Amino acid sequence: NPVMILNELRPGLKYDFLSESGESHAKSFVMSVVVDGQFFEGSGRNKKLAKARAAQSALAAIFNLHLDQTPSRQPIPSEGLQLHLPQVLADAVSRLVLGKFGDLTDNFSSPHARRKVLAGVVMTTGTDVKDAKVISVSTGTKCINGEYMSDRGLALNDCHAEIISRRSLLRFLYTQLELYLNNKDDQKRSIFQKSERGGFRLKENVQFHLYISTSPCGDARIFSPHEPIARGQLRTKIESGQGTIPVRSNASIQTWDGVLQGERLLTMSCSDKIARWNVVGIQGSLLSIFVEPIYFSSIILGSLYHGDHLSRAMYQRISNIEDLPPLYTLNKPLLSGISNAEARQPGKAPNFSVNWTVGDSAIEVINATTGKDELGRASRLCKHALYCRWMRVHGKVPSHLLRSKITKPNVYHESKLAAKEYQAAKARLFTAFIKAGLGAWVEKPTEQDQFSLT
Amino acid sequence: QLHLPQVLADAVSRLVLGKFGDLTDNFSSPHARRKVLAGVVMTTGTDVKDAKVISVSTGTKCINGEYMSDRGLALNDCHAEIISRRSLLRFLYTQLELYLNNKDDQKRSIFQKSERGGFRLKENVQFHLYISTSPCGDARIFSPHEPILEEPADRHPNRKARGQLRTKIESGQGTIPVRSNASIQTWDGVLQGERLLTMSCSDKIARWNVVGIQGSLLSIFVEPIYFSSIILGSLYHGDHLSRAMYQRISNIEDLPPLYTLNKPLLSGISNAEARQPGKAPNFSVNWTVGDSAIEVINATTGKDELGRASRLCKHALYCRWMRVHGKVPSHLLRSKITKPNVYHESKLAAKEYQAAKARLFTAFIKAGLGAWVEKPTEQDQFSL
RNA sequence: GCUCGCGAUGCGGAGGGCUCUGAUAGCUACG
Ligand SMILES: O=P(O)(O)O[C@H]1[C@H](OP(=O)(O)O)[C@@H](OP(=O)(O)O)[C@H](OP(=O)(O)O)[C@@H](OP(=O)(O)O)[C@H]1OP(=O)(O)O
Ligand SMILES: O=P(O)(O)O[C@H]1[C@H](OP(=O)(O)O)[C@@H](OP(=O)(O)O)[C@H](OP(=O)(O)O)[C@@H](OP(=O)(O)O)[C@H]1OP(=O)(O)O
Ligand SMILES: [Zn+2]
Ligand SMILES: [Zn+2]
Repeated sequence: NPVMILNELRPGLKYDFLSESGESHAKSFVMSVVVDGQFFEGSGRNKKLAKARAAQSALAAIFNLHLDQTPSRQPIPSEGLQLHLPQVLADAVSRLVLGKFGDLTDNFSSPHARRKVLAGVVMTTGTDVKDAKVISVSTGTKCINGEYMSDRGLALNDCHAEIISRRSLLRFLYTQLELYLNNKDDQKRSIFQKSERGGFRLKENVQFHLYISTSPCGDARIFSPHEPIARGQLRTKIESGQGTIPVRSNASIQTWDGVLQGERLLTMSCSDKIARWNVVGIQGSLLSIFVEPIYFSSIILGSLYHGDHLSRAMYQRISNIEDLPPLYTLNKPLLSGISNAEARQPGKAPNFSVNWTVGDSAIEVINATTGKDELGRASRLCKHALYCRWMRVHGKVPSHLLRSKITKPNVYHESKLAAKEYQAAKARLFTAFIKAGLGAWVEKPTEQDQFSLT
Repeated sequence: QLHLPQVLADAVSRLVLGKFGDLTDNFSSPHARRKVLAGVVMTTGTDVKDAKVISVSTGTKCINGEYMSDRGLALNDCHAEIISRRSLLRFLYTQLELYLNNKDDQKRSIFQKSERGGFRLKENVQFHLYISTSPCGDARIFSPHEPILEEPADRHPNRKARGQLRTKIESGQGTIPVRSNASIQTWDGVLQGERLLTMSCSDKIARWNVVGIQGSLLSIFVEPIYFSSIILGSLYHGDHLSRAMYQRISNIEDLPPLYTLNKPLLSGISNAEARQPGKAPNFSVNWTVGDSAIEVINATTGKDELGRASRLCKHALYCRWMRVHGKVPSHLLRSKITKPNVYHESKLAAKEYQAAKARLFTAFIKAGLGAWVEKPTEQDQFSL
């Protein structure tokens, strides 16, 4: 027990009750202790657990760590140890994401903070804790239903939270480029530099770290969390709320006018999409035609972390990949849970994907099941708007800086196909997953990318 | 003594009570704290003397969503009558191993080789289910209280909610209908807070009334075994129970042979079991005949108080099944279907039982009564 | 006979807070 040992070691101790929240199931408590002058805190649905986590924090800092379930450890990053310690980094990103989300919901008061899954991207420029800047914040645990998909790319396909935070990341990255391609003094303010290998790369020691409030659906979550000691397949999401199911690598694919008869559009799980990001980067197709591939250095799970299954889900299950294009590589980022893991909350999921990016005034609330915003308007994150920002970029970029020949863009899918190298790394990932025996990525019909800014 | 239904009813109630008290220090053990008793007794001849208690259990609760095991070590449903059947399965494997011990011993087993292949029950042996109350789902929900004998009976038999398959629902009161909009749960989804669905006990007892009570693994050895009577200690409503046990699905057809729509005797006792005051215990005790003493499982974890798996979980029973399998000649098998030694698959080797299950499933679907709700199949894939 | 909507009175597994009793294991002070 933590409070037992903490109150025998420093018996002259007094804990403090800060605030509460929620009602019914939803109820969250923060308790803060101060032992030897140093302050600590912890969180849980009842007061005794919040105090227990504060006591655990005090113990692990001042004295030492308690007898720990070893799967709750952390795989270290690919090449280096350069942003403080893994658990301290992870706790930092948890607090930062929660902080900005509080700001965006008027300190968790606003009706849109009633979320089931929180995700965020944070950016680190260096070792100092002061170089931390929250890049985007997102919630949501649902997806567009088939009959609300737009052939014009004005409706959001996948509103799962971590996905929405990646798309917000993309907005931030495009704006970073808009900053670079203006007053030529603003280029030292940018996050980018001109790549010697042509195009654009990132300044030294600019790291993006991913935080999800839970283990991402799909393969990273298929375990019994109360008994550690197992196939790694691909899974599609399901039309009924949250959850995923395996694929069949040999049968029959779908259509695009098929949400009107029987055999619908499946959407890939979040663990599979995050392995995708760990091979082809996070910039995606169009943005690759501008910048060198970008990967995350860390992944932080606020709950349901397990080192073995997370590791399998993020990179291990595609060890067998080879023939990686230049600048590409299978990304083995930092995996780490947190200390005060969030607790399960039985009940249905929201129909809303709220999102936000640094520089934006307020959040944006999307109806997940329709893929458009609360007032029927297309998002700032759907395919069409991202194409439009990328077109703003293509206009300003000198053509000798491009990473491929796309100086005549008309439609979305063709501009996508203009990334030879990227789509090559894609094809390598797909054959790596098939030859691994795990499945054939469900390719969404091309007919929703057949739009232009026309 | 050739019985009227009451007689046999009051008898089996008496027996299961007495056995329970014997196991719990004459109802003085702290493990006698219960809201729902339920047992199974055997008869071998119409005389109050030669008929004995196979199992007894207690419990009102089901496993938490995040505690379910991919190794078949946790117990999901511990409503007393579900646990009582699982105890009966333990007794059935013991009786098989008694047959398989030697030929002098075969004489005392309740099975015999059967003409169709495999084993069958000896004539004049049969089983009786007792429950202190009515099973959740369709035989209770509409009147969870005693019938006021002034009050006749259900005055809206034809409401669409009569006979619907309903599921227990995690962190929530009551038994929810299915609607044939029966989108099966996922594993990752349940871990992330989607609530865990478990078919209601009247639904399971209808299922045991079409496919027997031995499940698929045991059916690979034994012609299907059905209850003969269902005795309720309280809340007995004849019309609701008769609907929810067999009558719902009297539209069922094309059952595999030896399977049928078993319509057992339903009876209430003479004088009801009285409401137990206090909080409902979160544990469930279980006892099979020929056991040193009770076992006590925490309902919300599906494991005992020290975290060790139960003599009743999927895994324990798969081990029992494997013990008998290794001793049953390939000629005495009721299915010579080879399937890999992993739990889900081994179940699949029971072709006839899976057929009769599918027939029951469409019987419920076609009656307008919704479609069954399987567990995330990720649960049933393991080995030893 | 039902169905759907809206009321109303009731019936049937989670979470949180407090109060009291008992036992356990440590911890002090005291004579
Ligand atoms: O972040 P997501 O919601 O998962 O969206 C992605 C993203 O689509 P957009 O960038 O057009 O919004 C991919 O873009 P790229 O990585 O290629 O840049 C696209 O990839 P494809 O070009 O392979 O189609 C993929 O589509 P798919 O599902 O076919 O892999 C699609 O996923 P969703 O359809 O789930 O939104
Ligand atoms: O009703 P229970 O006593 O809880 O056990 C049953 C039993 O599974 P086990 O005997 O392996 O524990 C069923 O299997 P059979 O005995 O009929 O072969 C299984 O059904 P399936 O075989 O159709 O999977 C069903 O679960 P479900 O129907 O939801 O999958 C499961 O009941 P629980 O789900 O409540 O454990
Ligand atoms: Zn997801
Ligand atoms: Zn029940």
